[PDB]
Amino acid sequence: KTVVVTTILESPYVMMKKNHEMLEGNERYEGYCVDLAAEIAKHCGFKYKLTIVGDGKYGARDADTKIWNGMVGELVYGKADIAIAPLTITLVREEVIDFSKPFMSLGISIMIKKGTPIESAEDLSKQTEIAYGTLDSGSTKEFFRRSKIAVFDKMWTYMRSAEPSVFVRTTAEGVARVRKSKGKYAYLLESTMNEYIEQRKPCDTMKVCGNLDSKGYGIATPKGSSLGNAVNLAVLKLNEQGLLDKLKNKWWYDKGECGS
Amino acid sequence: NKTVVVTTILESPYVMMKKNHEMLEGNERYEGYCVDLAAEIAKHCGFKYKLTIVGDGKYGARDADTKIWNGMVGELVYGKADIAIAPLTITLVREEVIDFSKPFMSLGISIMIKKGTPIESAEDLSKQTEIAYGTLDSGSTKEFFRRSKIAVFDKMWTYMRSAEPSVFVRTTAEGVARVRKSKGKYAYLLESTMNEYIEQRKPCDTMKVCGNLDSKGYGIATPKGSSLGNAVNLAVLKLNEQGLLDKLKNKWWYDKGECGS
Ligand SMILES: O=c1[nH]c2cc(C(F)(F)F)c(N3CCOCC3)cc2n(CP(=O)(O)O)c1=O
Ligand SMILES: O=c1[nH]c2cc(C(F)(F)F)c(N3CCOCC3)cc2n(CP(=O)(O)O)c1=O
Repeated sequence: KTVVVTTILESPYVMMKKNHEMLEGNERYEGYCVDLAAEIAKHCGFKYKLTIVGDGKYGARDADTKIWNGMVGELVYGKADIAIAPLTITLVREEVIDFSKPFMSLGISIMIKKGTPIESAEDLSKQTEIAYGTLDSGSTKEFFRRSKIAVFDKMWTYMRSAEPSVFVRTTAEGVARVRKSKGKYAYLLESTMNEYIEQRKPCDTMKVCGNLDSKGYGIATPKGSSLGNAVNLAVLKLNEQGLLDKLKNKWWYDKGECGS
Repeated sequence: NKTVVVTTILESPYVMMKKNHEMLEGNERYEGYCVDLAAEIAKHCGFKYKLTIVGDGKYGARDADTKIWNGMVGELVYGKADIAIAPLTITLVREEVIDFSKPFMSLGISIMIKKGTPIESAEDLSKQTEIAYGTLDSGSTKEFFRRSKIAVFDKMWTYMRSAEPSVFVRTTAEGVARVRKSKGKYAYLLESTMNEYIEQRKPCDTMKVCGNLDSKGYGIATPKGSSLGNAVNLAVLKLNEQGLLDKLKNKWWYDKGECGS
């Protein structure tokens, strides 16, 4: 009767403790979602084992083989009982697994060098002295390609033809580009990482407050699982108890390195 | 079993009477964000529906004396409605008795200031007293501060609970009026969605401070075991992913706003 939790290494959601080599079981891991799992299990009454998903992916269906990979696949195919991770609640995923209400709300956001006079996607869209881009693949790029909102379609039209390319191979390449470009590159990215990067040395980037869309991370369970319902009630309870915000403060801001 | 009874609530700009409503019948008497949302949900789920305004004008809570649900939640629980399509907050006590979709709008407690004022953050307010600040004298925003064990909010609560003259107001309109008339010495704490709305209202003298203090959601609600719950949830996700919910926010807040940029 031990519940198999699948999760994914993504700081500060799930991290290896520095001393993980000298620990066993669930004690090897720490982070926002490690704490969330313990609170969920307490409030629902279950024992559990943490596992890192074998392929390191969140979960998508291969168009050509119909096969889910990532944590979604592990749920669909019987390898784990629950996923506790910053796993985006999406239609195609909700067609095959069950999601709790979100424990975190987030969206696409703008990163600038600390000190840059920009304040919105609208600002970016109607000028050209500041370049801006996204990851060369994934949901943020797809959001701009797929979108029918003029401001963002304008940004996409600028991005898809910019020379030299305004796209980067990794989030880290993106952040570095903001840092070296003396205010002439802005990076578009998931908002929790923007905030996380804003709070650590070298303390030279800012998240622009307003987000460009609204998305959530939720706890995932296979369709018809007896757990989905209680787990969902737990997520709502923890939010209202302030626990979800406490953990965000714990893992993002309490050891912040930049004062503000 | 071939007309779906939608319960909702008169709350601007979610549901409103059209100017000429008396010359109209049925669902055409109404307009607004949730009226449009109801039309999209129905089209995507393939049902016909009738808008009805909740008899008691309430969202949903248990009576202190009888423990019986009032508001739209009650109309779902006790069989009077098939679906609630309204800015109904997703909460633990409500989700125990009815089902919610994933949120179609995300929001939180926010700060309102007079347009032109050196304040932003909850943290700033907690560190000073020149600028008084308060909430509605009842409801979820007040309960958030009273309940919070987070230091900055507990500081703000300890300030508000004893501040004299009272920083609490009897109505949303009284709070707004107090911001407008206090020359920057009064900030109001209220739901982010209404703050944004008030910002788009004449005489255009209030501003929403950007970052929120907590995170909630509004969802579509159905009675437990409804056949609709699953389809409605996927319809909500599709509408978010297609950009449709954001277009509706823009329509009823900024297009029909009185202050634009
Ligand atoms: O479920 C999903 N959850 C995700 C959660 C996050 C994070 F922010 F780390 F919490 C991220 N980060 C985006 C920025 O660089 C670091 C990784 C990607 C996610 N992806 C793939 P995407 O949606 O293509 O980005 C998913 O699929
Ligand atoms: O489900 C709920 N949805 C709510 C939606 C709204 C609005 F923003 F108008 F859409 C408001 N407004 C708060 C600001 O002044 C006007 C009314 C209250 C709501 N309440 C009561 P609360 O949570 O105690 O505030 C609920 O219970």
